[PDB]
Amino acid sequence: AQYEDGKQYTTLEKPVAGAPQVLEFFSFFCPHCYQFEEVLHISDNVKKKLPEGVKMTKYHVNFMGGDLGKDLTQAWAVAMALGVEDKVTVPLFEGVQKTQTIRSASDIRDVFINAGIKGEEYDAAWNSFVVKSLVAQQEKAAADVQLRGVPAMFVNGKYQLNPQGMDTSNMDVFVQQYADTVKYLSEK
Repeated sequence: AQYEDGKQYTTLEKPVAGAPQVLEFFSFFCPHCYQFEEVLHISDNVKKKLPEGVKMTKYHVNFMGGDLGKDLTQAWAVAMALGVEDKVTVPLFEGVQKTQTIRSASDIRDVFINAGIKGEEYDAAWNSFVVKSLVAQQEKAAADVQLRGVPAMFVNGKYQLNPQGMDTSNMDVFVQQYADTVKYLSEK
């Protein structure tokens, strides 16, 4: 066939029930994640080709960057709760990987302040049980799917994107192949 298990995707031996329709995992420490976000705009291009009625989920992971890695997972919970993902995603990536000015939780906090979230608002979120359970969700979803690497995308708790099996000659062609694969798996 044109799409084949083990080629553009793999199938989970142990499917996950009730899983988000389109579930994406990343880390602000993850180099290809930086590319996916800033150069390729993967999430964006997938959304553009998803049918609708389909919701898209993106979670941060703990297994990169030790202590700061966990702080970043809590900060992404804060971002999700306040709905400011699209204001902090780029400066977090650049702060961690480009300028390397993010070295502590306080530095993560500065990124939100500069994006215009108020201190009071951020610290209240940070400390909220609503964020606590939001951190729990991120961990549970990753734990559910045997996650040892990012970037990662899972469709319908059953399929996992396999970007290694797509052409990289051309970044535009890579993205469309990637998005079309998500669409295909979506309709499966």
